[PDB]
Amino acid sequence: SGAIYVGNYRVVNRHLATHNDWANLVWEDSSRDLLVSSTTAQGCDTIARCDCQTGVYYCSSRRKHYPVSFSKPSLIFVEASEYYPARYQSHLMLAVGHSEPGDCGGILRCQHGVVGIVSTGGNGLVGFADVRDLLWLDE
Ligand SMILES: C[C@@H]1CCCC[C@H]1OC(=O)N1CCC[C@H](C(N)=O)C1
Ligand SMILES: [Zn+2]
Repeated sequence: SGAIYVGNYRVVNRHLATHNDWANLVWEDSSRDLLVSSTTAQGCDTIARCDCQTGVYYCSSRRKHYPVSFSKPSLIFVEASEYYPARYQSHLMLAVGHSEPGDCGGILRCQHGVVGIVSTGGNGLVGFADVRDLLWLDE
């Protein structure tokens, strides 16, 4: 679990969104595993606007942060799960690292701010849904 709070927006994994996220929907994209909902309180986070390919992410299943090198956002095949059929997920960045069920929502950050959130795992890999291209989160 986990979310990004920026301005009057809450960014979560689409497959973990709650009834309240859907009742306050701003934007969602099943192909990216993202959903953004509106909040009444001002958020705690700032978004990176950069091309970093190294950063640090939080892994809840180990209660620790790990440094990673990750690929540029791309279209990657993701196997069928109880949340989605087998499909290509877009704007996804892979890295070698630990990720198990429950780790989705962990934040990946670089020196410029939040880069994205954990969205895929298994096989000694961790995949992150990029948010750096969503410029409207800042306004
Ligand atoms: C994080 C899990 C670790 C063990 C192996 C499976 C890993 O699950 C996943 O990669 N997904 C399940 C939830 C939905 C994700 C998505 N963005 O489509 C894909
Ligand atoms: Zn950066």
